[PDB]
Amino acid sequence: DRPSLCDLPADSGSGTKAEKRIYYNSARKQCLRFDYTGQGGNENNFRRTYDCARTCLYT
Repeated sequence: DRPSLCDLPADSGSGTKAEKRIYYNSARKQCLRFDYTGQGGNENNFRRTYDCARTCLYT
């Protein structure tokens, strides 16, 4: 099975920018794009789709 961070929601955070990041959506079982503000947020936040896939889909 997958680590508990995979269950966290997408969190845009508290910062002043916008950049593309990837999160694992538990309800869809997919790694999807979100808007990250550059600060704050949670560990379900990947710069590379591949890293979300290895962490939350399957090793």
